Amino acid sequence: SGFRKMAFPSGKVEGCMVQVTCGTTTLNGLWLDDVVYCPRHVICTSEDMLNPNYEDLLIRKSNHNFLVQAGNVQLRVIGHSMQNCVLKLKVDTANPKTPKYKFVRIQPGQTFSVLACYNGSPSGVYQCAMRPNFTIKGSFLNGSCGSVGFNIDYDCVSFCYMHHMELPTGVHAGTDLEGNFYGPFVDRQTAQAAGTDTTITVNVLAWLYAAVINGDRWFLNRFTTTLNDFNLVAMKYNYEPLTQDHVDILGPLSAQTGIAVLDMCASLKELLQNGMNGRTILGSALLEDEFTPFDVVRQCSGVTF
Amino acid sequence: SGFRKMAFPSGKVEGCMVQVTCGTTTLNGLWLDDVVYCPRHVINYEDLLIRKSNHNFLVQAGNVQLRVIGHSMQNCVLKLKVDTANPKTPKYKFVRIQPGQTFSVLACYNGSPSGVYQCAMRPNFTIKGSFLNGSCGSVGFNIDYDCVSFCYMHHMELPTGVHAGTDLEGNFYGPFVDRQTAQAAGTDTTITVNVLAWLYAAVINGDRWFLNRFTTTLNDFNLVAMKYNYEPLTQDHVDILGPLSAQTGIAVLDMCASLKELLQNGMNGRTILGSALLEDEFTPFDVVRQCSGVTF
Ligand SMILES: CNC(=O)CN1Cc2ccc(Cl)cc2[C@@]2(CCN(c3cncc4ccccc34)C2=O)C1
Ligand SMILES: CNC(=O)CN1Cc2ccc(Cl)cc2[C@@]2(CCN(c3cncc4ccccc34)C2=O)C1
Ligand SMILES: [Cl-]
Repeated sequence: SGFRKMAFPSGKVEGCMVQVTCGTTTLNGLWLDDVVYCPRHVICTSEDMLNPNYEDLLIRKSNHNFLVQAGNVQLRVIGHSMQNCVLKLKVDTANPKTPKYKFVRIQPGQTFSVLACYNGSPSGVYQCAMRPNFTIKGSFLNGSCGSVGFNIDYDCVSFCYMHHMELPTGVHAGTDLEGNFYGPFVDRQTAQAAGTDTTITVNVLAWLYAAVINGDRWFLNRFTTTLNDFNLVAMKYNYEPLTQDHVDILGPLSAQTGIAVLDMCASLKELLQNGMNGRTILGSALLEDEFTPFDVVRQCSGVTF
Repeated sequence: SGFRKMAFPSGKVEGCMVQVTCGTTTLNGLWLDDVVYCPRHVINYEDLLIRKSNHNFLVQAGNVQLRVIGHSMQNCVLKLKVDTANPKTPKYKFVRIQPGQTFSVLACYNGSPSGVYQCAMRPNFTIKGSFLNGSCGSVGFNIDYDCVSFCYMHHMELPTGVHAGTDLEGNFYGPFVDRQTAQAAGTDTTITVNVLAWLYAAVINGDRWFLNRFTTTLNDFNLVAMKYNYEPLTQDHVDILGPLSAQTGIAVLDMCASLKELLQNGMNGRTILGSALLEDEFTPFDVVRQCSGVTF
């Protein structure tokens, strides 16, 4: 019993964190095999950030301009290249602690664990989701750039995020491990803001099924809804449109609890209209959207209470 | 910016988790040096233990079987002497925590870690964790510099869905026993010093809507707090909140008057750090560490 925001064990990722220093800038890098991946803005000064020409800044660099530190040992850089917004530093030593890994690009609504680091040293681990506006509500301070987001499936670490910047509203933006940003953001100090955020409907529904699995049914009603009528109401509360794909993905949870997806949708409609009236669902006074249908199946029991 | 419930990096603890099987029971063990620590319920425990031999205990570390060469009991924990010392043993201490203090839990099943989360020892000595059958022997810990302080070992789930366990010396937190009997968690209270710390964290992150021009005496605050099932705030708590009071410029009794108004009038459609409830599972030190960048 119980339902907590759970992160993956971070050990396999801790063994990859290194410190990258280029001139006056110091941030984090991910050491996998003989390559260290880090944000390309490590070659930038604060002035350069306004309109940086990365290609022109990088051509002026040699290998020995980059200092890589793994624990107390200095790694020697023997090559360097740029791939989108990520800098790839070829080092002389392969990481003996390299896990089985993949680089995956996630979609909004997907969750992942973040290992927050400063000076190549991990300080904390937390779970979060890629928001519909492509930002993450993280906890990052100056020096956390290069911190990574990941999932662990069996013994394989799937790297999905590298931290690059903080937006004016306090949210965070970054890239996949191939250097492609999530969202319409640039690694430039431009007037850029996160788009209006929305609630991840499929995730809220999954968490309502998790509450039913843990023995909470007070929010259920005798009503059903069409998918179209649900979306007209949901849009009014800044909820993401629920697609047929989302309904298909919610199938196993509907079968396990015996509550059809469109009947759970009718409960959500009523929850939005009424609020909770002094009640909580899984110890929360708000509707939680950072647990996917796959997270609920992973954490919750196969037997409903 | 941002404020999340953050756990310590679990790597140093992952390298210690093993699977312990004794007959029909399979739970988790903590392998430190040549000893494996696990709940004694894996087996009148003195009479049950005398009937067991070393080879009855099956210990698995990854894909390798560890050979048990000795066994002893210390309170509610079983200590299995094994043939191999753990090469991944970190610098460690066994510490007993007090209610209100927080820690990270590495939840395991079959000696394999599956997740990490942060939680607090409730005033009623239970933890609101996320544990399924097979999670017994999962451990709670803090990291300070390079030393892992083990503070909790999971034993059981109570009828309300909350969890109970021991320190690493086998002494239970709370009035619980390790057996099938009628036991329930006592009435719980809110950890006031922790709620105050989290209000200071909201001010640090730019949220001041809840502040007012008022102050309160410590006694008047406690009379109000006692009515909302809040733990009494002591002078020690006020002293511990000193650094956060100095950093934000808001006196502890000034922040207490903001909490008093939130308790009597609610939030009124407003949230604090994305929460519609007053959060009590961040200590004053957790707030300072998350808003400073302390690494391990
Ligand atoms: C908040 N931004 C700034 O003050 C200036 N920043 C412009 C800027 C523009 C583009 C890019 Cl790709 C990087 C950056 C910086 C690099 C570091 N960084 C940060 C990252 N994470 C969390 C932070 C928390 C506090 C302060 C800075 C943080 C940035 O946003 C710097
Ligand atoms: C809920 N408990 C029971 O039904 C009976 N339980 C008696 C019992 C008596 C003494 C002791 Cl020291 C342990 C125990 C059990 C052993 C495992 N365990 C559990 C622990 N965590 C999470 C669980 C989730 C679901 C079911 C069991 C869980 C217990 O409390 C089992
Ligand atoms: Cl995805």
